[PDB]
Amino acid sequence: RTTRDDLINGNSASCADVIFIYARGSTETGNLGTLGPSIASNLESAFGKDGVWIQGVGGAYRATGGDNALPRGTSSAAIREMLGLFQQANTKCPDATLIAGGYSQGAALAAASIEDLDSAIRDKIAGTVLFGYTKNLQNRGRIPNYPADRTKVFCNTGDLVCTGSGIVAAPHLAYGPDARGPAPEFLIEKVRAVRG
Repeated sequence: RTTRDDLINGNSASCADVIFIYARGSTETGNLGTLGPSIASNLESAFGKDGVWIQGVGGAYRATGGDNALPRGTSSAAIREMLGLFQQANTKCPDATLIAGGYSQGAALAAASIEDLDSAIRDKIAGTVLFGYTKNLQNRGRIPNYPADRTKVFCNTGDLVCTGSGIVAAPHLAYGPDARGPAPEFLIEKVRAVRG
């Protein structure tokens, strides 16, 4: 299922304990793309269907490859969309622990949104996973204003976007195994570290 809108569709009276907001890569389908569904099913295994809400970033985020060249690695409209989802999560479910992730342009989008987010909401993001992080070199493997211990970057050797280039090479498309194992493992561990 490449489209998940659990947060938007979800009943505030029955909020999940964990809300995962994910941004897909450039040109990917639905609002989850290729890696999101794998992370989602593993999160559901750990917390149960009603325990976690999967929300892809859709709406104004068109994941247009051309936008990788913009100052922040994505458009302003896209950042506004993801910021709005974090804000919707915060108001719709005040007590939920948040977790985030992004692939490619979605990773830049995730870093940009997190950097601009109000500190009170940003503190709620227990962990963030970034695959093929387009701003890896520029940001020194960090998300501005967000702790290193809550960040996990998956950058393959030979994935040029991780070393400052905009070229798409084979290793950029080899994150499947990470999304199936270490990425959700990291997210689960970080959520459990704060929620017990």
